[PDB]
Amino acid sequence: FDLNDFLEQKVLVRMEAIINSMTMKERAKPEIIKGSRKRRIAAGSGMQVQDVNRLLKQFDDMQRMMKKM
RNA sequence: GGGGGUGUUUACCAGGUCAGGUCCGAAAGGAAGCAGCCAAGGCACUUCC
Repeated sequence: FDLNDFLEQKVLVRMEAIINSMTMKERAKPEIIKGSRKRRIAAGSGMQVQDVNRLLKQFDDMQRMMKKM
């Protein structure tokens, strides 16, 4: 369950804004994402790292559930 | 080494363009700019000098 699938699914607009800023490797293997990338991703989608962490946390909560069925 | 070609590779660290998103502005409109692509670089093969 990659960030892409998570993207399939008015604040939601900002969630996308943030995923459309990652690379295909990022969208595919989220963990590789750390400070540096975050800095690029947020600033790329006019967001703050927190928003990214926010989304990143969201996705996590999401993936987790998936890995339970 | 240089020119040409082919395959491959490359998050950000003063190339270009800029979906999405952001910023400034009452507006009209300005600004920066991620991914992408183009470009460019790296690893080679080929061909010419």
